Amino acid sequence: SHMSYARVRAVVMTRDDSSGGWLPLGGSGLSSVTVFKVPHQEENGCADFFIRGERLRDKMVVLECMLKKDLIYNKVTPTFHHWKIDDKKFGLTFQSPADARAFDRGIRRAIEDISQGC
Ligand SMILES: [Y+3]
Repeated sequence: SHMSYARVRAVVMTRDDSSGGWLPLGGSGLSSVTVFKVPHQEENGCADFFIRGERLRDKMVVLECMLKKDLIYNKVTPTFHHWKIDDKKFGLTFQSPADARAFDRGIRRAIEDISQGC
C-alpha cells in the first residue's frame, strides 16, 4: 500500500569483466523495478527495504537487493544511475530523466526511512 517507494521500467545493468564498464544483465529488455518496505512485524514499525527488478517478458527476478544505510548512489548521466551496497554493484538505465528522478527520490526516502523504529 504505502509500502512502495518507487516503480519504474528500466534496464538492469551489471558491472563488466572489463574495468569500469556496464552492460545490461542478459537481455536489453525492460524490467519492472520497484523499491519497497517490508514490515518486520507491525505494519508501521521497523522494516527492511528492498530494490527488486523483474524482467517484463518472462517475469524473472533479475535483481533483488536489501538497502542499507551506508549505500552509495551514483548519478552518472540523467538516464543512468548505479549504486553500491556493501561489496557489490547494480545499475539502471532509465527510459527518461523523469523516471530516473522519480526513482531517485524513491531510493532517497527509503534510505532515510530505514531506522524508522529500532
Ligand atoms: Y521519512
